[PDB]
Amino acid sequence: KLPNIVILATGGTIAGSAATGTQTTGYKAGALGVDTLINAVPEVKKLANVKGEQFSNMASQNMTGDVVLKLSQRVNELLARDDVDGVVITHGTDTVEESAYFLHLTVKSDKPVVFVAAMRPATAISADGPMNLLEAVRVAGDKQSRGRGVMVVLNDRIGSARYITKTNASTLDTFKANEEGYLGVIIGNRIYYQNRIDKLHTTRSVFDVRGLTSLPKVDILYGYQDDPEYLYDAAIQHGVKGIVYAGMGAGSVSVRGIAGMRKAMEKGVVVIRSTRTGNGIVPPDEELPGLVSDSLNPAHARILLMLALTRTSDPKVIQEYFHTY
Amino acid sequence: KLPNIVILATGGTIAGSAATGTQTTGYKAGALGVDTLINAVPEVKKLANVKGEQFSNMASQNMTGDVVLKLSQRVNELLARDDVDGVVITHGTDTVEESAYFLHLTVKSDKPVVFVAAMRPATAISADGPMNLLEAVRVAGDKQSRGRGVMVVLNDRIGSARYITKTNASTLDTFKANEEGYLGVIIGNRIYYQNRIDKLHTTRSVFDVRGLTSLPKVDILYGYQDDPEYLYDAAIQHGVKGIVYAGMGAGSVSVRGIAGMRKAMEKGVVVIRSTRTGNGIVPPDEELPGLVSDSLNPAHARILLMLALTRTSDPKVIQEYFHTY
Amino acid sequence: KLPNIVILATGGTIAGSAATGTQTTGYKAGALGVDTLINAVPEVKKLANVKGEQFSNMASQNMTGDVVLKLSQRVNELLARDDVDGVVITHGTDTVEESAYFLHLTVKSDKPVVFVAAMRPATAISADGPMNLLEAVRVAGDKQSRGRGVMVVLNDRIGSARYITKTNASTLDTFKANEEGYLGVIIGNRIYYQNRIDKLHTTRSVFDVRGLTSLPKVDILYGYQDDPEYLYDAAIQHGVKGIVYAGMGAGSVSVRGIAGMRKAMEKGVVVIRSTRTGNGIVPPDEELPGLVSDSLNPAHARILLMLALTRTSDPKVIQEYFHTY
Amino acid sequence: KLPNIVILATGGTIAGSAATGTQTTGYKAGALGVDTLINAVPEVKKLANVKGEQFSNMASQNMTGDVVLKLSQRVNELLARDDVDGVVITHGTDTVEESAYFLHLTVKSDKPVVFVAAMRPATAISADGPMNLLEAVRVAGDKQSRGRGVMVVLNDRIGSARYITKTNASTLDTFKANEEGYLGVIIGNRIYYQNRIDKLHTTRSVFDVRGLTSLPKVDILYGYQDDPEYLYDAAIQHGVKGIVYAGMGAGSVSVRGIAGMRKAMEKGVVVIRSTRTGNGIVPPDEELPGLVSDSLNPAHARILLMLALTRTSDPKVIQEYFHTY
Ligand SMILES: N[C@@H](CC(=O)O)C(=O)O
Ligand SMILES: N[C@@H](CC(=O)O)C(=O)O
Ligand SMILES: N[C@@H](CC(=O)O)C(=O)O
Ligand SMILES: N[C@@H](CC(=O)O)C(=O)O
Repeated sequence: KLPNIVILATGGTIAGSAATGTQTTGYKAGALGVDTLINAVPEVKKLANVKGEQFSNMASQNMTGDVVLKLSQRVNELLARDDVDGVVITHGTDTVEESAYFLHLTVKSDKPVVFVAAMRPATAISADGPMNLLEAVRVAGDKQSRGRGVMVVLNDRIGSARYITKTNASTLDTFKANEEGYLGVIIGNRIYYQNRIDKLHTTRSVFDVRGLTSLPKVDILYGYQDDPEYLYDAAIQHGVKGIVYAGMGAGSVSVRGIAGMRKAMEKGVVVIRSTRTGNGIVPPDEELPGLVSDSLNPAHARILLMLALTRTSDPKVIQEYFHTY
Repeated sequence: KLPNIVILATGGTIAGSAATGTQTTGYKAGALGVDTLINAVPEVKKLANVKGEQFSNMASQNMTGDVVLKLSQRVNELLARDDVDGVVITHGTDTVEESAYFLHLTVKSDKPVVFVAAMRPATAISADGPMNLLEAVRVAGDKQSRGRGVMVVLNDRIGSARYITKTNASTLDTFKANEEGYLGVIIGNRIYYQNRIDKLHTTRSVFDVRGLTSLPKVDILYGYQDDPEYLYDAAIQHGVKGIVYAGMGAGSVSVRGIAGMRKAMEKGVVVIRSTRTGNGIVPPDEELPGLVSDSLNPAHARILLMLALTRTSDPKVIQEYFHTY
Repeated sequence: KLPNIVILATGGTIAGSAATGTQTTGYKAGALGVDTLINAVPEVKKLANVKGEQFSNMASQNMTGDVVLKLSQRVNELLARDDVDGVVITHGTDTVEESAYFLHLTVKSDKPVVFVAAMRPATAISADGPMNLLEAVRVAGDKQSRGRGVMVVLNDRIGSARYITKTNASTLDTFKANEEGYLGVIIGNRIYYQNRIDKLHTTRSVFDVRGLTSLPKVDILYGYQDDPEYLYDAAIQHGVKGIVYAGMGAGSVSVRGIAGMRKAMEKGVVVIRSTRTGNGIVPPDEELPGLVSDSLNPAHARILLMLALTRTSDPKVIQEYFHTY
Repeated sequence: KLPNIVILATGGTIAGSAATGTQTTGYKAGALGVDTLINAVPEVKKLANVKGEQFSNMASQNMTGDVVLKLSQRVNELLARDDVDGVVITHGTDTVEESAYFLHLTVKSDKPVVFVAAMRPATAISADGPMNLLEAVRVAGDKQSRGRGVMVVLNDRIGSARYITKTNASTLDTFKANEEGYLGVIIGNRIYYQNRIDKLHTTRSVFDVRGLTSLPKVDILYGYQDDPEYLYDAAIQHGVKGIVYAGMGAGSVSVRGIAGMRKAMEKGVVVIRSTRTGNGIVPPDEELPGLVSDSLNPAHARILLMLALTRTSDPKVIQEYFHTY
């Protein structure tokens, strides 16, 4: 027996199709159907019995928490089946780290869930999607891949959903985790596992969203010279339950940001101080408002905070989640 | 014999002083005076005739465009003097890239301007500031350092103001330019120059702010799943002239972001699409609203846009500035 | 209350002492005694009951396998004691990755073994050794540090012995593992664990060298354009049991290298093909002579091969060790 | 209208051809002819009038200094012609940095010379060579590419021959210059120049090898724990004129290495201390034997030393070359 893998498609440049091979604008991300991706790499059938299912077909900049919630619920159904050994999810690069991390916290199975994406459309010269998809299927079907949390596979690398991020606007090697590295790499049709993440996920995670149809509102505000108080006022006004702050340095806040945060907290908004820098630890500091994001970047921090707020409003518990998830 | 260097102090953790050597919260950034920094490294007097001038003493997260404008005007006065060979500017790490890039565009001299900072306070065990300051002074006093644009010096590295960024919340090696590298390095008391930036700066820059007392209002908004339209409404409402968008991937915009941007542009707000990723090129795309940031990250892009708006409101000219500065 | 930590000193720039603070040549690495290091950071005594033991005092470029063997044997004696909770080993940066990886494979305890080093001498301005030592002691005394394999601590980072390497000749942030990241980081006097290495080590390792008094001879030969066959001849002639080849690219071998390798193997020399590149996988290739190093760089590969050859001469078993250690 | 570009083919995995699309051993590097590469990307004809010339067809691990000398001589002939605007050289990845740097020092023209390579064979799924070639042709034909020294183009990046190196055995993104960055990047069919190298090359280089038919013999020896003296004896015995030492840390030498080096120097062998670390400066140290490689890695250092020895045996002049080329 080959493993049985479902390829659950959501869209992205991996399913993008353009007029010529050199073209990288004007084409639609999420134009091609899941079977077209599979038929472009017939080699996948030597690795697994694959079945394509079209979940959606959108550019990932339009992916929304309400859709991601349904994606999570669907993956959980699929993995509950005896005839499904793993799932590969095709997705746009722009917000794959948000969807992936969401599933990392909410999927109740040790079976592999592997997000895969492409920086060049399927019609491009030296398109990356075909090899990226092959590698994702190899990963999803290996018995050694079980219990590792949700994975993001591109460019011969296996990244943990919790650490991996799109570090570059436009390159093929954009997905990196500068301080945490890759869980593994795929070279010469062989998987080499290097690390296991030392964080809670999947079957050891408290978060369960089955039955939910929507999520708490969380917005992200940037920190910079002359950052304005009025954006905190606007967020509070629009009923946010959480604000993630993409702070200067180690979550440092200006006098204007401190004023906005204190206002937010008066209204019961939970504030998380993250960093705009790209990497590293925002340490605890009792003198400043809000909780701290540990090493979660702003986009990951929003996902965790949303999920946390489905369960609790207790700052002590939420802070512990940030240190452990 | 020796070069004459002014050390112009603005604050920062480099001037921070705590109760113990292991302490890194509760202490005040910008507590120590410039002469206390100089007297902690008397070795600097073998490199240069140094003179300390206290420009300000704040944490850099509170640095503002109006103050940076005065800093630029002061540096231009200093460099106009025959008895000043270069300037070293002590500053906080959190927004040094913004202040540095501002001076990179507005300083009308080939004499060296070198920003220097520290991630650990002056009282810390293995504090970095002493050696960082020594290196900055060596750089500022070398004849080979002339004509290179504004520099940021920490941890044995010389970064261009246009490329360097704080990449990590909390580490000593935080300042990197992943795609562009360092202008040079300082090893064994010797400067090794590697690159010259291929962009316009200082004496070849069209931007001149002498006589200005304030700058156009420019805000930065983040891109993420479920990003809200109402933050664009708030910005427009508060009279911004420019919005920098810290976009998903290559400046990709959601349907909500597109609606906010189109509204902004109807009111004459100039929109620049940058990236939240940390690195790389946002390419032109005539199908999407706004201009593109080229390789300027959101913080640098705000600075350039502010300065551009002091000279023009022509999108074609502003776009050209983003490709040349 | 506090853990009991032995600080076992071997030398290195961490123990180096120069005539001035800016000096970085002419000084002797491994000049200062272990108690002088401890007394320079009295803060260590709030973290642990420390005891210094002078094992040696040499520059690490002179460290030899016979000495490393004794170091391993000693650490195993120390860790067998009820009154020792962990060991910190002060060492030179140049070959710390070789000594650390040796201990990683031979130390029969889950108690922490933490190597520490410094790129600047103890007398330098902004010397890194004091903070590095303090961090190493924090790591060695934490209960959470147990069972993680041997660690190398510098510059706020905790590297696994198996992955970490000196990547730069002269910088403070030199120790990195580009593909595998750090096991953890130490920020704000707090340890943040990120990864557990997915390889065999310490208490799950087959390698045991207690009672040995010497090791098999293994040399390292470089791969490059016009590489010569006569260096393989010289190695065979001097009785090597193993050759690690620091190959072009993915362990690629010239016609001359193939000839040298075939000669070596005819004499029963075990050949491992590694890479000079710095990073990544050398994949299996039945067409080429020798075994492959997986992701072990040449220095690590020499250590593993030496240890392997104390137990077996079976190529199949040795190759498996390279994929699992 | 279009620039005239010669594509001069030497072999490599870019010209490699395998039995299936997933295969990466058993195939021959340098199997396909230059016209087959060109015809696989007919899009190149919109960028340039291209002409293929087959210089050789070998795996680059077999490239030799005598062949590289001919390659340089041929490129100089081509660039002397009015009907040649630039040259793209197809080559294997394993030693492209050595051949590229050789040309960087010996090519007497400001016209672009661009080396290009591929990590996956031409028959692979998601092969990189087609896009890499197209980018190389774009770079070679752009007027803005003149006067930049020799370039290595892969994966959307333009590296200087002096800084770029294969950092990873097996990945597509392997070519990096960690401290010096890229000269530029190619994104969205547009070239973005970031840096100019601050070193002597091409038209400003003293090295001229036209008329030479062979080069001085230079070998490379590795530095590691227990490194043997007898390899220096072997090298001396075989008539080397130079030895490059791939040293521990900053060119640090063991007692055994010092003895070998002193022996070599007595026989008039020039010794250059480089580093095995991958990056950074080997600083001067008059106490230790030999000259220092500045930031040249061992493979580059061999190239420069060979060329230096064609002109001089004066240590002072050779050392100055290492600081300026
Ligand atoms: N805009 C695309 C970008 C990509 O997939 O590369 C997406 O995220 O759907
Ligand atoms: N908040 C401090 C951080 C530092 O300087 O390291 C500042 O930017 O002033
Ligand atoms: N030569 C020194 C270098 C250092 O420790 O930084 C050593 O390895 O002992
Ligand atoms: N063996 C090949 C490797 C490659 O081109 O990727 C070469 O250097 O010729």
